[PDB]
Amino acid sequence: SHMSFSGKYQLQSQENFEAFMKAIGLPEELIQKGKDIKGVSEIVQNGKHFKFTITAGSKVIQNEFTVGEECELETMTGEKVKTVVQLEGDNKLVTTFKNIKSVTELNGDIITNTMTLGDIVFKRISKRI
Ligand SMILES: Cc1sc(NC(=O)C2=C(C(=O)O)CCC2)c(-c2nc(C(F)(F)F)no2)c1C1CC1
Repeated sequence: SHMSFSGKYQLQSQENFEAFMKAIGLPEELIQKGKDIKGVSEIVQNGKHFKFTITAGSKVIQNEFTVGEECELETMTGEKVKTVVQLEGDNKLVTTFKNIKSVTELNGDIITNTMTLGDIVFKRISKRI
């Protein structure tokens, strides 16, 4: 699949922000401050190479990787983890770090980011701007 993920996406809605952030051990102060922030996240894709600028609550996280190659991803807790991002199907980026299964799916202008920890499904829905 050679689908382009490039764009700026405005967060529309999210489910289980607080349950997820609590499950990852984010300090309560940051959870309360960040829970209602609906920012813009950016993806810059060049072939297999990706640069993500994610607005997640009160944190901005920058991650860069090439699909299929070992990368070091920065987590919400500030911890850096070694992992690999893969292309799944026609429109998905999939990775697994610190017992989280992450799925980034693009459907036209709608991006769905799903982070599954135990049976908590943290889902973010963003729209291209
Ligand atoms: C708390 C979040 S949120 C999120 N990603 C998103 O929220 C996205 C969008 C949004 O703002 O809705 C649009 C595109 C991705 C990541 C993350 N995912 C990846 C990936 F590479 F796996 F996609 N790398 O970091 C993280 C963890 C700290 C890491």
